[PDB]
Amino acid sequence: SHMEHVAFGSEDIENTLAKMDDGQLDGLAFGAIQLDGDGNILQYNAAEGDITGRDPKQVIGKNFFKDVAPCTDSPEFYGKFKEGVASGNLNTMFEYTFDYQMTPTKVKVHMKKALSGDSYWVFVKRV
Ligand SMILES: *C(=O)/C=C/c1ccc(O)c(Br)c1
Repeated sequence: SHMEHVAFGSEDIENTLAKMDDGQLDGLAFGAIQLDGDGNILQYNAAEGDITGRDPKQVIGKNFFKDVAPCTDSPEFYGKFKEGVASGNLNTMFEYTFDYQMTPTKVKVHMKKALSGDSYWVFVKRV
């Protein structure tokens, strides 16, 4: 096996992904980003890089909302993220279109608080 057998949207996804280093995150079928509470990128997997074109190694440390993903700097994406950061229970799923310096690509996004401190998952798959 060369993949992690975890489905997008699984109810306990934050528990299953707590064990995963960067290599294991690259075994997921869906894009996975981990952000801090300000939106800085802590982790970013291969599937996400294939969806978006960004280089998973280069995006670490950039700010998702200010730097790499201005199309998500909106109430419908960033607004939802920061509300869930504030409440401590982020868990929201919605479709969205990624269109900054790329062919517009419609995705399903699932944001969910991670078990580690100051850490929040953004999961992405195509629709
Ligand atoms: C809109 O600006 C979306 C940009 C975007 C979406 C998803 C990822 O992973 C990146 Br780095 C940028």
